[PDB]
Amino acid sequence: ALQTIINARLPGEEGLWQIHLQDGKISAIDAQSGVMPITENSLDAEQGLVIPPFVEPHIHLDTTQTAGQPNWNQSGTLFEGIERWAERKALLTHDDVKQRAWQTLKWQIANGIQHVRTHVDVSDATLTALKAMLEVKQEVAPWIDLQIVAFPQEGILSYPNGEALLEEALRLGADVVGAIPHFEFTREYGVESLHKTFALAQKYDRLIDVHCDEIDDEQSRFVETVAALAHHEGMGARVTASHTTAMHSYNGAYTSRLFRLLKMSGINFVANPLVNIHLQGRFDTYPKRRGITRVKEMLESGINVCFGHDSVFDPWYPLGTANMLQVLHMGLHVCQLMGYGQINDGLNLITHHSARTLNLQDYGIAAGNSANLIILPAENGFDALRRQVPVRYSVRGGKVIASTQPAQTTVYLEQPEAIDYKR
Amino acid sequence: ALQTIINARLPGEEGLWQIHLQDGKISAIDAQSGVMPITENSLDAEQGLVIPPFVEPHIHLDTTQTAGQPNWNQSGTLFEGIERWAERKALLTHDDVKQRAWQTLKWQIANGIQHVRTHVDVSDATLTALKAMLEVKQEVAPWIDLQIVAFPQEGILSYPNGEALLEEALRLGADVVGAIPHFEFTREYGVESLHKTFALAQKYDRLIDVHCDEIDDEQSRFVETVAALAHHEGMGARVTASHTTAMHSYNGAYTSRLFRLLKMSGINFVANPLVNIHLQGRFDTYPKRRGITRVKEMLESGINVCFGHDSVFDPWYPLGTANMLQVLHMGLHVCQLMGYGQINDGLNLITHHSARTLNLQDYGIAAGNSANLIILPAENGFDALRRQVPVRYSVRGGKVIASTQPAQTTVYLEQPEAIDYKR
Ligand SMILES: O=C1NC=C(F)[C@H](O)N1
Ligand SMILES: O=C1NC=C(F)[C@H](O)N1
Ligand SMILES: [Fe+3]
Ligand SMILES: [Fe+3]
Repeated sequence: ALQTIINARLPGEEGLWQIHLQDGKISAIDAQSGVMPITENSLDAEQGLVIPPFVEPHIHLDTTQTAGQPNWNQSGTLFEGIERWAERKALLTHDDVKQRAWQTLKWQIANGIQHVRTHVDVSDATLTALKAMLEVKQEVAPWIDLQIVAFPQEGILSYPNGEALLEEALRLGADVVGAIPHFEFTREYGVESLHKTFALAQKYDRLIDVHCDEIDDEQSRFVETVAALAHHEGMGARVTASHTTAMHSYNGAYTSRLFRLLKMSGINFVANPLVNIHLQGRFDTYPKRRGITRVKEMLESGINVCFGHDSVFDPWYPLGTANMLQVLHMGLHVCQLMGYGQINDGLNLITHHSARTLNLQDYGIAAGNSANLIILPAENGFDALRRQVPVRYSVRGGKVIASTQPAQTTVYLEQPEAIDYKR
Repeated sequence: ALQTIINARLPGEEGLWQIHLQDGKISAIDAQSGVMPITENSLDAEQGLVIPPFVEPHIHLDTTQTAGQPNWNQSGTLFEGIERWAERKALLTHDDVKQRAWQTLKWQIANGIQHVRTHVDVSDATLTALKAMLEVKQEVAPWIDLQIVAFPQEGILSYPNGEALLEEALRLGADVVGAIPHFEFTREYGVESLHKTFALAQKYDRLIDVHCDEIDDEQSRFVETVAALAHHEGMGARVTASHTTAMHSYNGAYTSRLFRLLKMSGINFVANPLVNIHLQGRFDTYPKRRGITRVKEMLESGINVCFGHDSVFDPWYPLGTANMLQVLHMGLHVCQLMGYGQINDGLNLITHHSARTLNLQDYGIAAGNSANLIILPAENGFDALRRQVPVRYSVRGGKVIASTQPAQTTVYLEQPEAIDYKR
């Protein structure tokens, strides 16, 4: 078994490092003063970057791989997406869900993702997808720690037996309680649905992840209730507000007032760049707003924010290979986090910040932690992002679970020349 | 020498095709009714997509690889970018320019780009970069047909001897006349600068490519003068309006009136997605506009529009590997061209439409044309875009000038499994 990772670069650190492994855990981390020789039982990072695993804080594995079935989302909006999904949800089968979820999970394993939070639509009396996903969770455990959010896609108060079905999903084992206040029939149902969500999370000791204000409506302010209830219950670390795209349209004075509460509450935020740039701004003609939440300001204020892929070939997104560096690339551009340091520090948005969002207790390159880490063939975060590098090796429990032999490009000039796009 | 390309898929066509090569040209194209066997002198496309070469209609090779030298563009705006570039322009040397231009050109060759239009700043009495680029043009000719735009970065009427320097650049051999009306001191200088640009293009029989209305100013309407002068002179095919980002902010009534003229004029449009999403919207707080020109509407109206990378690690853009599929990916998202057919047809924005913009006379997979083509390991445009595939082979004059051995990804589950991200 592997005993050491050598010649590793670490974000924010100078030089090279050696990571000693023992019994599936990291036993010690020591700085090197030069390049170490390879040897049996040593995985050579070759001066590449070593980081804890990529994380997918927000994806829909029950809907993945279904775009165009039975119809396509023509308008490219959240609302038509839900209608198209409703048509597909009526055709679900146990095996159908497991096969599609596993297809995307394999792409995630290949992409160095070892932690995934999937929402599963529980606005369905049969709970077909949830039952299938609970089995997938057990099956994929050796490679990915999968969290399941009981997501009441059609509302808690606005769907028949919505609250009972949400609770049934928790009794069956869902890890996180979801909600979607802006989709409820009225603002009052939206606020009430959040009180019910928090009560269920406290009753069952579960996390919370709300699809919150995913709409270009400057009056959609459910995020303040999510943060206030979390603060009141002293449970911010266990709470996440996904999307908050309406915040892109708020006036600045209200946003400033709100930010004090967001920071005090300690709740987490997920932005989904690939899907948000596609679904938001659809009701504008020109100019057209970007529609991503206030990521730059959250980072400046010390509010935990991270990025999710959200959808992979489904009603809300026709593309994707479940690649977090690609999600990061889109977010940095749309949010204008284009300074050198902002880009270089971008990896935090798909690693550490996402681990905090999932309330992970065993994450990071530190002594005592499980030996879960990935190696990128790049010098730092900036380089990895610019070149959209693959994951050279993914290690879990001290064993290699995925590897990518890099592509080899040659140009035939006066003589052949290898091209690696580096400077 | 290669005699045939077999098992090729072609955009918009059903089945497989064989492309016969003779004397460096395409002699004939014949449909296949099944998979053909490989043999010596036959390049097997392996049911991948064969298209004419990618094109880069807008890049700055004189500024490439200079980001942060001597200072960084902190605000991420066009205006500070020009100031930072001015500082770097004062430090230019002949060899400096040739080395950096060649570095990016090699990445382009590796990425299947055989046609490139580079702007070169001629607001410089020494014309240092232009002299260097004219040599690079000759040196890179076996691999890339490079067009040089004499670009008066600091204005024609607003810079000392600007008009004389612009004409001197044409007398030295620049292929295209540039302008930047929105950067001139006054609207009147902007309009007058365009009359001077057109007069020079007719005097020397050169093409025109104007950095046009690259500003979030709803009153920046220099595009109507570019189109009207082209229509008057009957030279639309030879004229290009780059950027036109102000069009993102125009009211709809004026835009509708304008579109009639744009179509009648026959001029070309270049949008630069990676740079536009970064530099535009910088004066908005929230909501923030996207700032790309009206690409979707141009396509619906039959107006020729295409995509450029614009900058590769320079004052206006800190990233890039000169990859056109990556430029296309950003443009489809920001412009909301996310329908299946829109994404699949996206390749036109980086191939045929760009060739028209460069007024190319020998481009396309057709009998009689030079055997210049590339092979993508994908089933169609949608697949190539979704998976961001590399260029498997680039063929020029019937010879392979670049090749990429694809990466190999494996996940170690109960048994090893190859992952190609396909469905
Ligand atoms: O409500 C939603 N359902 C599915 C999505 F992909 C989007 O995150 N929002
Ligand atoms: O005026 C400009 N100079 C350089 C750029 F990259 C941008 O295209 N605009
Ligand atoms: Fe979602
Ligand atoms: Fe430019």
